[PDB]
Amino acid sequence: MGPSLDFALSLLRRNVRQVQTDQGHFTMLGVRDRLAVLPRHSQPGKTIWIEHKLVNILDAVELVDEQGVNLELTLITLDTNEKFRDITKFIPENISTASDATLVINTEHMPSMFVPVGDVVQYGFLNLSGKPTHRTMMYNFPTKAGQCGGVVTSVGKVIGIHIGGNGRQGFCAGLKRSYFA
Ligand SMILES: */C(=C/C(=O)OCC)[C@H](C[C@@H]1CCNC1=O)NC(=O)[C@H](Cc1ccccc1)NC(=O)CC(C)C
Repeated sequence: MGPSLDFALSLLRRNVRQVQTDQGHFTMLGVRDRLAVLPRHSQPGKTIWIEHKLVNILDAVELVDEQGVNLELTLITLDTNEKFRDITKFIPENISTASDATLVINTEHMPSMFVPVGDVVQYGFLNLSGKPTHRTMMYNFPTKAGQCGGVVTSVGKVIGIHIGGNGRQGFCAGLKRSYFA
């Protein structure tokens, strides 16, 4: 097996989970220790369903920038014995572009799904169903409902979390390492 396929499969196995909030089905990225990230609009409560069991959420942090604008990410600390394989070193220090990215989705409805979204470019501002949102990137792929939380990936790097689309193109919140420090 090749190194690209090995990386995404290993991510799927060790770090990318099927979850459900009151808002419905999402892919969750497990970053390190008890720390995971979801799209903000998933609105995780005091518990979240994670693959086959209800998990207590110990804390939730909605990320905003300096201007107070939505970044569309929520950091959650889970009450579990597992520590996620630590993938922070695959997350760039700054929000970074990629060629030929792959979007890795893992939901009950869309399990272990690989979507070849193409190149990922800087986008910046996005209007997200009324909510202004900063620090996003774009791929010209017609992403759909159900794929939020999907992990944008390329050459052993974890660069974004899928957050929306307009029927023609798709948008991720960009990842930087310092959100997980
Ligand atoms: C991901 C969440 C989802 O499935 O829930 C809606 C039922 C979704 C992916 C989108 C849908 C169409 N194509 C996609 O890639 N994201 C959203 O639906 C965004 C929902 C949202 C609403 C209010 C606040 C935050 C997020 N909205 C969009 O993708 C629409 C445009 C970016 C404006």
